Amino acid sequence: MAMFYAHAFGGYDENLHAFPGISSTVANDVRKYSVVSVYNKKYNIVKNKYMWCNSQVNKRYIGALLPMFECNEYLQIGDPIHDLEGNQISIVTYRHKNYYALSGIGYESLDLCLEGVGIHHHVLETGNAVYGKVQHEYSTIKEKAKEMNALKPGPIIDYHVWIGDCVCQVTTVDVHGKEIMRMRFKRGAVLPIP
Amino acid sequence: MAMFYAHAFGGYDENLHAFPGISSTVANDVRKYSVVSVYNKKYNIVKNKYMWCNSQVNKRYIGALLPMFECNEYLQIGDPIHDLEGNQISIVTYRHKNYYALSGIGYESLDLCLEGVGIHHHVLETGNAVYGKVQHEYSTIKEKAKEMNALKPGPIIDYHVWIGDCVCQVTTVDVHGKEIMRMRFKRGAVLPIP
Repeated sequence: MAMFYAHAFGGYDENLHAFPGISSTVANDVRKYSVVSVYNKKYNIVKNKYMWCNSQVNKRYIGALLPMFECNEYLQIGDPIHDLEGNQISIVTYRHKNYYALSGIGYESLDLCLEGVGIHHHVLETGNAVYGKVQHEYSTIKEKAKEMNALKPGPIIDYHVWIGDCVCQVTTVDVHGKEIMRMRFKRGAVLPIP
Repeated sequence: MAMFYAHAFGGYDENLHAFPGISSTVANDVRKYSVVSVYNKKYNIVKNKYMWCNSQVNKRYIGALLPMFECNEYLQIGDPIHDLEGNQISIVTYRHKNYYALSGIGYESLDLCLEGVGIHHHVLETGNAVYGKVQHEYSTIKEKAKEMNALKPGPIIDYHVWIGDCVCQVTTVDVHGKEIMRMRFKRGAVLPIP
């Protein structure tokens, strides 16, 4: 049937479909599921809140907002995840306390050649603003942006992913921390906790 | 009360809130509206399909997925848009045949400094694939991605915005046309028609 290999265990295969944490012989759209099963135990998919997950294999970044299900049991990487019809649709990859990512074709995504740049992930505090590589209170960020607005932009060297409860954002910065590009995804999410 | 200035008429003010085509003294979240009015006529907001609009002022790119209402009348840039309670919420900015953008805080947004780079917008044909700066059939694109895979990535010089009716994507390319980075949004949209 369908194969699912875990990047954490060396399973990355550039000729297979790639999603955060998985290389697979199939490309399942996991947005539709509301209930999944792990070892014949059912779990509900969380509504309107997701998990930003990424694997970094070779020099390639594979990041996306994924659905997540709530499970009080401890699950381990590679545990098969099934639909209610007995088909394996994914494998356990990432966790945030009792939330477990369902990896596959999900919501907003970021694919990037990591050659010559870095990438960093942050939990965005509710009410905080972002400029470049930092978050802070709105008025403080307004000043930091003003101190930086004069500079000439150098080349992108770093990506910064900001994961908040209402919005997610991606910024790029030069050597000084000046913001080159900002992108916002209008979805709320959490980051995995290793 | 709230002021709205059209970028097309020289109205950009960097100290005001910036949205596609608009500088304003207020920052209205326009996602919540299902109906609007212009000159005592009511119009419905289209569900689950949006307009990717942008203004480019100074060297600043201001792009976003905006809600959009269906109106068979010809409306002009700057025409006030109200809610159904008499408050002005926006002004007319961009049009795609009988669709009119509602500019403000919308869905996915891209802010970019255009220093040393270009940005181009494309209608993504349903069923087509993308590599870097081009779209074509999945088979032709998969060949292209394979020819290009050997190249070492260089710094980004151009951004490409792909607006499809189920998905929107932003890609970036270096001087050899190699795709450096891609972001995907799980929303369908159209582009304005000048």
